[PDB]
Amino acid sequence: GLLDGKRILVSGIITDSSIAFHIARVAQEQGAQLVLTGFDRLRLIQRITDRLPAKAPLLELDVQNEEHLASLAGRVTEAIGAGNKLDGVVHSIGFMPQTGMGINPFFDAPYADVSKGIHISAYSYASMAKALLPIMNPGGSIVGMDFDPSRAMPAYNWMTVAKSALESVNRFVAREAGKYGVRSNLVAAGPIRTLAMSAIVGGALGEEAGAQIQLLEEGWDQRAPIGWNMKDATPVAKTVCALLSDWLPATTGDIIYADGGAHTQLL
Amino acid sequence: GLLDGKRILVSGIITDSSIAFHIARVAQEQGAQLVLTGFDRLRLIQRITDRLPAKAPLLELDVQNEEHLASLAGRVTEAIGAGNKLDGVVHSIGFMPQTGMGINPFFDAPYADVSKGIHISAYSYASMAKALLPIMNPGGSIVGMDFDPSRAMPAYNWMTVAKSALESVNRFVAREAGKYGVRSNLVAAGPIRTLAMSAIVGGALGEEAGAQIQLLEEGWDQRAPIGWNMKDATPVAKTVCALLSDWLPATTGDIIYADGGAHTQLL
Amino acid sequence: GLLDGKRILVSGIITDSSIAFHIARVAQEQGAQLVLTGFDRLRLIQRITDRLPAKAPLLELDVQNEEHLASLAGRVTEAIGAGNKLDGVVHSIGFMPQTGMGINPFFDAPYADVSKGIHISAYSYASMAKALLPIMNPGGSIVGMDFDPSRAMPAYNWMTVAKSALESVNRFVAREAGKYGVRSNLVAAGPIRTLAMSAIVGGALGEEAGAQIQLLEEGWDQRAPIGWNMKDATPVAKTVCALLSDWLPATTGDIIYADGGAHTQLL
Amino acid sequence: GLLDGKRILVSGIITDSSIAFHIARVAQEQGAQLVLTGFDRLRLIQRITDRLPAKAPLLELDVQNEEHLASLAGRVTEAIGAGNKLDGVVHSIGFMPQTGMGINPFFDAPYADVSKGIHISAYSYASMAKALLPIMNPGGSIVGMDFDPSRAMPAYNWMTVAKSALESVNRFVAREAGKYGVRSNLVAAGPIRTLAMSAIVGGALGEEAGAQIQLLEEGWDQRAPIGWNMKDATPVAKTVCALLSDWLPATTGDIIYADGGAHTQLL
Ligand SMILES: NC(=O)c1ccc[n+]([C@@H]2O[C@H](COP(=O)([O-])OP(=O)(O)OC[C@H]3O[C@@H](n4cnc5c(N)ncnc54)[C@H](O)[C@@H]3O)[C@@H](O)[C@H]2O)c1
Ligand SMILES: NC(=O)c1ccc[n+]([C@@H]2O[C@H](COP(=O)([O-])OP(=O)(O)OC[C@H]3O[C@@H](n4cnc5c(N)ncnc54)[C@H](O)[C@@H]3O)[C@@H](O)[C@H]2O)c1
Ligand SMILES: NC(=O)c1ccc[n+]([C@@H]2O[C@H](COP(=O)([O-])OP(=O)(O)OC[C@H]3O[C@@H](n4cnc5c(N)ncnc54)[C@H](O)[C@@H]3O)[C@@H](O)[C@H]2O)c1
Ligand SMILES: NC(=O)c1ccc[n+]([C@@H]2O[C@H](COP(=O)([O-])OP(=O)(O)OC[C@H]3O[C@@H](n4cnc5c(N)ncnc54)[C@H](O)[C@@H]3O)[C@@H](O)[C@H]2O)c1
Ligand SMILES: OCc1ccc(Cn2cccn2)cc1
Ligand SMILES: OCc1ccc(Cn2cccn2)cc1
Ligand SMILES: OCc1ccc(Cn2cccn2)cc1
Ligand SMILES: OCc1ccc(Cn2cccn2)cc1
Repeated sequence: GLLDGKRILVSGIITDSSIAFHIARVAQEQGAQLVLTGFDRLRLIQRITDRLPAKAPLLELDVQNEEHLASLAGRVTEAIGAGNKLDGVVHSIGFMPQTGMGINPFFDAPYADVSKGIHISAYSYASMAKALLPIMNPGGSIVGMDFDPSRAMPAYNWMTVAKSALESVNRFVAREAGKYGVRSNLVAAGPIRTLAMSAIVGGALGEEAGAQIQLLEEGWDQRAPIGWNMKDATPVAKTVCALLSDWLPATTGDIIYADGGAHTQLL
Repeated sequence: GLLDGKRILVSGIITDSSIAFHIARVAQEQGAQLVLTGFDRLRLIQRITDRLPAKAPLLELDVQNEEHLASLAGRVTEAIGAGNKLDGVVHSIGFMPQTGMGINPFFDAPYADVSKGIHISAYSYASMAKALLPIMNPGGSIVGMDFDPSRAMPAYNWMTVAKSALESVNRFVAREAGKYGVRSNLVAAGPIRTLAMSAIVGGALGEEAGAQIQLLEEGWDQRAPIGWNMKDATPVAKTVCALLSDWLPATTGDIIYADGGAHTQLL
Repeated sequence: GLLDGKRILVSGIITDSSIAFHIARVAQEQGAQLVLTGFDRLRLIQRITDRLPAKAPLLELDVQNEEHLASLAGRVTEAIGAGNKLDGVVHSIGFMPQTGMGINPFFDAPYADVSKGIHISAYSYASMAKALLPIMNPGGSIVGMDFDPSRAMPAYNWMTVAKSALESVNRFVAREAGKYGVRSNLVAAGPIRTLAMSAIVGGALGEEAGAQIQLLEEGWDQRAPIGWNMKDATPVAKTVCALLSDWLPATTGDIIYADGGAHTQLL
Repeated sequence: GLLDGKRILVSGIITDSSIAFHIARVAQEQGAQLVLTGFDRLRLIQRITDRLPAKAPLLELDVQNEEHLASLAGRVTEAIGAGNKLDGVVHSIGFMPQTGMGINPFFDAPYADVSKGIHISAYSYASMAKALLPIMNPGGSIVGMDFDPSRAMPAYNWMTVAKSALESVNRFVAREAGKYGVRSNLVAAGPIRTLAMSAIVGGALGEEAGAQIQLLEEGWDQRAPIGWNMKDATPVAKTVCALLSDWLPATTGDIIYADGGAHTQLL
């Protein structure tokens, strides 16, 4: 397999439609040994991850909790065994309060809400790298999930701003990770119909926002020279595994686009 | 003059080396009528602005203070006279706690500090546009100050991340400003020897950081096809005035580089 | 006026809908003294330019003709008077054979045709700078016309490739121009309904291509936060004059977008 | 292996230091069955390729020769067997006459020389895709070699312009390739000490140019968070194989940077 013998931490599983569930599944099909991290609903996450090809230890991780971050490396070492280190880390964590996305005017998002969204979606990429680089092997790889924020778009609003901050954070994380012989990169995915995105398209954050995201999804598939299937996270999961492998060894502080090539076409 | 008859708000003056002092001076030499905003040290700011070519009303504005923002439009209207609106707005506000810049490791900046820096340096660009767009004329212009964060660099650290967030915020502010017939853009300046930057180069944030910024300044002038004079904010001030004028009427959500062309050259 | 006392060469006038006709008109309204260059149909160009606010000498210039380029500086000096130099140069020249644009498959453009298009549209920006920099004043400005080629698009095909080459050429021209104290930049315009573009939208290069360009024009205005009027070259002409002025003195090897801000928005 | 069962065409081998020699070696170590194409010195290329892990048929291909291109698909089919198609294509072809690189002034490169360089280095990426897409399998991959031309640099001169044209061509090739279920991408490599580059650094194109390229190589390794070894093409070859594999299935019209992450850092 592509990831034979590799020990990889995967964060971000919440439902069977989480991009991280598909990253974890593909990594296990490719021979990786996983450690999973989950936020808040651990009973649910364990029941979800019981469907993965192989059993994997699940550790609690709230990226806003300094105690969870400070104990993380020790908890991972206990799970993978003393003397063993991680070869890979997957950050698949994103959050923005409802005031920062959808029909709520861009100017009406309170800073406490924007700040919480940037903490979870951008700053935590650095918090995770800080916690785990001391237990990572040379040749290792840290991968985060991105949504191309180079241009503004309707409805995504402050989540796009958080992704711009994440892209910048990734370039700095690469400088630090390089000292350990570790790569840091993001995968910029096309839109995926997770449970939350299906709810948003269905109008959970207002009708106009849902209508705008549905048009954006259609336009994405139209622009993509190879098409874009929003119901299929497998091409995104494969791309993350490519970055976790030894096959992109000179790429760091960078962004790989798993978007059907849509960002390279105007119409 | 380039800005004859225009009513322009200019924030960010703290010393006679502030980029905003030079923006204000050039705008007044070009016939603009100014309203100034100042943070915390109003007695100092008034004494500084007494050196400007023309007298201008000074209003207090702490961008973290919601009361200051909510009363801002009314305070500006009182200063410029009922029935008059602003033609231009200059955001020349930037801050990052010492833990987020210099020799302090990138991973050691606490989130409360990063969050305060992003609030002042990025979110406030939207807070200012929210407060002032209701009192801006069609054909108007909002300009913010940027430092090219497309690539990571030593010492600037979390200030670079805040600039990446600002660039993203500017693209969204342009969408909102467009409804008022108003443009929103940033000027990405080359490094300027303000009092704070001179202190930083002098080692105020650690020796290695000072050494790295001095090398970055030298490299900037070397790469710039027309050179770069860090002791001269006038070319930056002129660029801001170009954006405040009627001469870039189809440019919005964008970035104009006043950096001697250094970002267009590798060596 | 914005360009009072400036001596500016303007190439590219062919009809009253040429972007260069509007650049020339605005520059003259702003006090510039012009020298015009025209290709092949000089009687037509003289009759067109008789409509400009002021009379201006017209010189023949085929950018593929080495003799025209070698004699150009001497012919301009004769027109503006010995001892006088140019302050500005406008390159508003673009060409691509019909095999390289429209419904003709991208793979069916013969290299002789692509090469002629790149010679006229990209290489000539350097040929013009070579010919005219020896007769340009310090503080001078060279401006070329661009159409954002960062992403592929239907119908524009090899003209987009020629614009990518032009953007690269502009960065090198800036290095050379800098030695003379001269700036080099491009204005990336939104789509303009010139006589040729109206014919193309009308199906002159095939129906599907015309349909695609009409959809691209509509999408441009929709994405533009301040809108985009394809029938109005005046905002583009104003932007060129901004770059020819003393108000963007630290910008070189760069691209200014006069496109209503459309390139900064995805939808 | 990563490329087990895949039939891949590899162009561009001239010496044992050619990036394509290392692409071919890695692809064979990874189970690919190769067809090689060589220009002009076929006896030399055969002797070089005798050192590859496995024997591979060698076909003549001058990309400026229309007869070679028109017969290419038939010659490849004859080599791989009737009923078999290619899964991958590697374009590792680049050329620029000496007048277009080095100390020769940028303005002194005759257009016939620039045109030949753009034909071989950029247009041929489309010529190759045209010839080979009719004999490529769905899920297939076309990869070309790039050198980041986003910013101008000393000495590389018109070769950089040819790479800007190549990047644009790649975006259009992706549109065409997509109709066949085929991806098109470029690998932007850091500087590699091929025989020609060693000669150039040694002063073959002038002393100043050699000095500038040596400084650029040093700066590249300094900026790279994981370092950059110019004497090692293996990380570049691995990246090309990653794109030829099934592990980046949603990436097209794009650029993957195998440069040690140097393009993501300013200093
Ligand atoms: N769905 C899309 O269209 C799309 C597109 C591009 C990128 N992404 C990104 O992919 C990543 C994964 O999101 P997803 O779409 O699979 O959605 P998801 O809801 O399945 O996953 C997001 C995860 O973030 C976790 N999380 C939230 N707050 C946390 C905290 N305080 N500590 C730790 N974990 C926390 C959640 O528990 C959840 O597991 C995110 O970064 C998202 O922005 C999504
Ligand atoms: N100096 C450089 O090299 C450089 C380069 C590019 C961009 N910039 C940007 O230019 C802008 C102006 O900075 P400068 O370099 O002139 O420095 P400065 O210290 O003179 O100005 C920064 C201003 O921010 C103000 N400020 C801080 N916190 C505030 C708050 N809570 N509310 C309101 N105002 C607040 C300060 O009072 C000060 O007037 C900033 O955005 C900065 O990031 C500076
Ligand atoms: N029209 C648009 O939508 C649009 C958008 C962006 C940029 N542009 C660019 O603006 C510039 C001006 O074009 P336009 O749209 O006004 O069209 P146009 O037809 O009015 O002007 C193009 C000019 O190129 C000249 N030209 C062609 N071959 C020449 C040669 N061998 N030597 C000298 N001059 C030669 C023509 O004589 C003509 O004056 C071009 O670079 C074009 O690509 C156009
Ligand atoms: N060496 C570097 O530093 C570097 C960096 C980035 C990208 N590249 C690119 O990598 C690719 C391979 O070049 P390289 O550095 O290995 O050098 P190289 O000299 O080993 O290979 C270039 C190849 O181009 C071939 N070629 C030239 N004219 C041709 C024609 N008319 N028809 C067919 N083939 C022709 C040559 O025969 C040779 O095999 C080129 O695209 C080059 O620009 C090189
Ligand atoms: O908390 C709100 C929220 C989180 C994540 C997503 C997924 N996503 C889409 C684009 C970027 N991320 C969507 C909403
Ligand atoms: O609060 C710390 C601080 C604020 C502003 C500056 C100026 N600057 C340089 C680059 C970007 N901004 C520098 C330090
Ligand atoms: O010779 C064919 C031709 C020349 C110029 C144009 C204008 N243009 C549109 C986009 C870029 N340039 C269009 C066709
Ligand atoms: O024909 C001259 C020539 C060809 C290829 C190279 C390799 N290269 C370096 C950067 C881009 N390509 C260098 C010179």
